[PDB]
Amino acid sequence: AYQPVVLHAGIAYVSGQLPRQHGELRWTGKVGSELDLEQARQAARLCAACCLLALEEALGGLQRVERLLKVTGYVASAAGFVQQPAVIDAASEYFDEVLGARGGHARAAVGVAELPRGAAVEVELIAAVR
Amino acid sequence: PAPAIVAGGAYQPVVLHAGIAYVSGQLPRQHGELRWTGKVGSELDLEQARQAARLCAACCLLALEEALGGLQRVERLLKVTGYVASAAGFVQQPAVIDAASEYFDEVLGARGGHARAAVGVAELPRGAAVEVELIAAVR
Amino acid sequence: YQPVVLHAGIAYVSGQLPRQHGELRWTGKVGSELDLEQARQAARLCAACCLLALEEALGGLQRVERLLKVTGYVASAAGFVQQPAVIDAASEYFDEVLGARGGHARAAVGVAELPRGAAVEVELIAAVRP
Repeated sequence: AYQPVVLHAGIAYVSGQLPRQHGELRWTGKVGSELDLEQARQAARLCAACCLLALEEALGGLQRVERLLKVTGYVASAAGFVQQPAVIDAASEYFDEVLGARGGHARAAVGVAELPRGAAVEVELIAAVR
Repeated sequence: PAPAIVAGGAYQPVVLHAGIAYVSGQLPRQHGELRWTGKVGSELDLEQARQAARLCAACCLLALEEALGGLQRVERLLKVTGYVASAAGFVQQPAVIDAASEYFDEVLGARGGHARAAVGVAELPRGAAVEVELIAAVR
Repeated sequence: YQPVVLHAGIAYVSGQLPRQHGELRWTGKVGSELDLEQARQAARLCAACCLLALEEALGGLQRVERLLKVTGYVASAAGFVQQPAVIDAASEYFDEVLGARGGHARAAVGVAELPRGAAVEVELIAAVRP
C-alpha cells in the first residue's frame, strides 16, 4: 500500500492520479480512438485537480506550496495519436489557475500503452513546500 | 558473466547525492539472469507479473544496499515508479506494482512507505515484464 | 510549462525531443520506421537539447555539478526490445560533453507514442552549483 503524497526535506512527491471526479473514474479509453483531444484534456484537468487536492490534504492548505517543480503526464495513446503535449497542457493550465506563478513547472508528456483501470490520463508531480 | 551485468549499460545502478539515492530502473533478475519476460495479459498472467515486480523490488534494494554499505543508511523511501509491459487491454498495473510495494514494506517497515506511479508501457528492455525505479532518502 | 526549473540545488529538465536547432528531426517508430542507428542519432539529439536547456538556464555548463537521473522513452514497434541501445547514445553524449560529471542513474522504456511522432524523448535531473 502506497501513500498519495510523501513529504520529505522540503519536497512533496505526489503519486500518479487518475481522472476521477467524486471518486468515480470518469475518462477511460485510448486517446486517439475512443477519446478525442478535448475529452482527453478534460481527463488531464481532472488528474491535475486530484494531484492538487492530494497535496492540499497532505499539507493542510496550498499556502505551504512554495512552487511546483516537475509534472509527468502519461496519456494512454492509440496508434498514431501524437498530441500528448496538448492533452497535458490542460493539467499545466489548471495548475496555473490554482497556483498562479507558483504553478510553473518542468514537464514530460508521453504516450503509454495502457493505464490503471483503463484510465485515459495519469499525472504525477513533485513540488517544493515551505 | 552476462555482458549486461559485467560491464552494464552506460549508467550507474545508484547515484547518491545530497541525501537522496536515485535508483536506476531494475528488471526482474534472479542471480543476474532475466527471469520474467513478456507482456502482461498475453505472455504472463497477473500472478507471474507480481512475482516479476517482487524481483524488481528486491533488485532495487540490493542496488541500494550495495551502494550504501547496508540498508541501515536508508532513512525512508520516497517515490517508486513501476513500468509494466502491457498487452492490449491489460489494465491491472496497480495490482502488479503492489507486489513491489509489499516487498518494500516487508523489508523496510515504516521506512518503506512511498509515493507511487504505475503505468503500462509498450515494451521494456530485453523483453522484461516489469521495470521498477525509485528515489530514497539516505543518511 | 518551463524548459528547466532550478530549486535547492536540483535542475528539473523538461522532456526533450530529437531537434536540430529547434526543428524536429527524427519521427517514427524504432524497429519499423527507424533502425537502431537512426534511433541512436535521435537519442543523441535529445541529450544535446537537454544540455542546451540546462546551459541557458544556468548561464553555462560550468554550474552543472553532476547529472543525477536520466529517463529515456523510445517510441517502439511491436517486439522492439533494444531501448537500452537507443538510450545509451544519450548517455554516451552526456559522457562526451561532461566527462565524469555526466554519470547518472537511468530508466529506459518503450512507449506507444511520443509528442509529434518523435522517435525518442529524454528528460533528466541534475545537480547544480558553481
